[PDB]
Amino acid sequence: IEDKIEEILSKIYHIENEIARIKKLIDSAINNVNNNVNELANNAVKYDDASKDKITLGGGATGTTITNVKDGTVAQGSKDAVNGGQLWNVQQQVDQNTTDISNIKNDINNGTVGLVQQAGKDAPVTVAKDTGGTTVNVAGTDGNRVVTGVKEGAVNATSKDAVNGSQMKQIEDKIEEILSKIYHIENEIARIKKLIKLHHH
Amino acid sequence: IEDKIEEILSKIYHIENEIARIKKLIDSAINNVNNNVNELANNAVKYDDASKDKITLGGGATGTTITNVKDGTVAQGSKDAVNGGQLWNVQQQVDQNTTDISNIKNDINNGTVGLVQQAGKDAPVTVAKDTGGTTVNVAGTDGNRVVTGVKEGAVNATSKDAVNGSQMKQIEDKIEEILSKIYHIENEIARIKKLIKLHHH
Amino acid sequence: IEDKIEEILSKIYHIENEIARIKKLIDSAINNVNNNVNELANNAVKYDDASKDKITLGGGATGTTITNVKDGTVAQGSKDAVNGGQLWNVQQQVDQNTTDISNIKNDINNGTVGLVQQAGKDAPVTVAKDTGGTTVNVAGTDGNRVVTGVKEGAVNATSKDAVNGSQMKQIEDKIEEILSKIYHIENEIARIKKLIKLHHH
Ligand SMILES: [Cl-]
Ligand code: NI
Repeated sequence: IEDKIEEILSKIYHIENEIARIKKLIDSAINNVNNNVNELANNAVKYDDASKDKITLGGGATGTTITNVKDGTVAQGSKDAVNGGQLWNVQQQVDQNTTDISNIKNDINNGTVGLVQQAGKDAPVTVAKDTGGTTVNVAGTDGNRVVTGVKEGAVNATSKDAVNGSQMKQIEDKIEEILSKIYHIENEIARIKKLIKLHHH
Repeated sequence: IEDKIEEILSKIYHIENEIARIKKLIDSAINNVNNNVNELANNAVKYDDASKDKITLGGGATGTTITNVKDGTVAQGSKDAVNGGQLWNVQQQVDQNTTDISNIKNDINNGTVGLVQQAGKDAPVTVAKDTGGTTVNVAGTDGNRVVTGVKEGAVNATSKDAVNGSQMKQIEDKIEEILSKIYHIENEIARIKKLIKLHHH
Repeated sequence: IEDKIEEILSKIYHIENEIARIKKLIDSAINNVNNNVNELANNAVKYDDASKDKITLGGGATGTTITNVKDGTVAQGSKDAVNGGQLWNVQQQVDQNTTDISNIKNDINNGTVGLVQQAGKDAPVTVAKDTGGTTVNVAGTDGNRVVTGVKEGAVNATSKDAVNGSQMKQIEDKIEEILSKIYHIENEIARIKKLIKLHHH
């Protein structure tokens, strides 16, 4: 019976040791799971709330980049996120459209496109050169039109210049000058009549 | 021999105390870690499967909004997501080009841009008015064109109106009235010459 | 007291069974959080580091598609992600602009919009046919202009064709011919007067 009691104290002795062992083991198991759960929680991306209708990214003022996004189907009503390489595809066409539009306007203003054209501000204004046809027609719905601002053109045998009202007035003058001379001539004729009548010898 | 029993019992009492403490540490430590994990599990954004090739946002048929997204690099083949700021910039440009286009068509119609213009319905037509040069040329690949539809231009000393065919004709109808005049006097003169070769008195 | 011994042997056997139970408890509780975490670990989407400046999706080289994205706000400074449907809409507009730009250029180079038109390669070039007025004006900043390349207009009392300098020449050539007759005529008249002077019957 000395041996029964002795046995018991040994058992207790070992139990005490085991309890201390377990204590440290539990302390460190628990602290492990915590650190891991904690870091996951500190790196995981999260829905704002239970509805999951919004994710407000966690980078702060400068915000957060999302990279390695596969190109999203670009179709009517697609719910896929689009990347910068897809936005760039569009930015190229738009920038082209912007250019083609500027190039048109700075081509109409400086008159290098259209039927009526002029290469430089001091240049011959040309009307439908590259095309053919025999006729230019200036009439409109109010009727025919006067063509003004017309500087007089060369008057020779090969001239294609158009002529103006001053050049017409000049002609008109000659005519009246000549009708006058002719009238004088007729007078001069009447006189020769009377002289052949009235003379004697 | 007798005291040993008593001493064993106090040892048991403190052993039993410690087992209680441990059981109580464990329950609270694990309950705590299990909650943080639960919250984490419900709220975290996830990949659909182990390929990580897809994220189907959990917001139901309405979808999820992702925000505080940083400006993805807008470059060829970029894989950064792009936000609404960046799409808005393109959209303005598109509205810019769209509204550029519409107005270019309207004005070409309205005759308020280019070399030839006309403010309104009964406004005068102008040709190259804000530019220089001293020549308008209507020759095409078929050669010189007849310019027509021209209203009769004023005839006087400073008239810069072109002359039409109704006018040139008139001038000619005066020349044929002069040639008539000369024909008459040519005959009168011939008749005078006979009278004078014959008279005696 | 022998009853007391076995009673103590017994409670010690239970303490030992209970330390065991506790070692079982902790292992299965800890493994349980471990699995639940490792699963979270492998499918949660992750921030790259603690700044949360970047999420590099785990899809590998080909990438991750993000789907079920709700239309983001489109407005200056918006940090909402945007989806394929949205890019599609902008893409549609760009396409329409692209076509209209090219359609416009082609219409200019064909002579079919504006006031100066020509519905056919060998056709009547028309000026402001559809609108009205009575004025075409070709005067720039260098003053008035010489309209050239003008083919010989028709000459009759209803013609509305502009006449060129070569046709003016005809007028001024008849004119001289008139004067030459008038000159020879005047001389004949003087010859007649001097004849009436010296004639002795
Ligand atoms: Cl565009
Ligand atoms: Ni006589």
